[PDB]
Amino acid sequence: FSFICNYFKLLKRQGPGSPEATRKAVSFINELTDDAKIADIGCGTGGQTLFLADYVKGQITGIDLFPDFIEIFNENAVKANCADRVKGITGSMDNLPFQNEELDLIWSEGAIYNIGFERGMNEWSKYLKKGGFIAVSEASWFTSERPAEIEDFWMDAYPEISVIPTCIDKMERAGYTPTAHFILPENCWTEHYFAPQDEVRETFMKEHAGNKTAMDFMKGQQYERSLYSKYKDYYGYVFYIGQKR
Repeated sequence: FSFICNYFKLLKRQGPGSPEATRKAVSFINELTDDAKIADIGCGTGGQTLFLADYVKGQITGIDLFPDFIEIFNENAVKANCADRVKGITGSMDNLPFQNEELDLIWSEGAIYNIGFERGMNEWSKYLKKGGFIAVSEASWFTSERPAEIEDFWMDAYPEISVIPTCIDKMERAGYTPTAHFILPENCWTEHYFAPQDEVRETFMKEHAGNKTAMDFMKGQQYERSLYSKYKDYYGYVFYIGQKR
């Protein structure tokens, strides 16, 4: 749980996605002013955060469990002349540091740990203002049944994975207007998630030859890719955008 996160500090992103993907998500929320308070829960290194900051106005707060990630986050915000509005702090997903009706937007791209789609939608809602938006990319099914292999893997990493209708149904239950939903372009995995893991893949080996667990980790990593190229028609990330009623 430690060493994992340490290897990810090297990548510019800890999960599928893309500028365009984060951009098409914002195209469904209402314009915000510099006064708007925004929150990216599970921001990680802030890869998507800066993409977001580029398309909206307001003050953004990044929140992640892993401090090393936040350390880089603020460093990236500074290197990007915007650490005045975009700030990062450690905290937990199930105990957010906010107040009722304080936020205008709740962003989260399934990065760094999780607490169940259903659970998040309800708990995070009391922080969002009325008419405020919630946008989150979540792994889901694209059909009513898939082969066993992909079925099992997911049912062992994140069992609350489900068909899109259920996700959309949980939203309305949580008090959201299902504004929009859309599947992240296949490129969000290959180019923007797997590819990056390549540069490092080489020197990672030399750097971690003998280490036994380091190797089991890689196989695990190379197992997602070979799992995606094989079943990408049965699953993937889906961006959900809903307005609090």
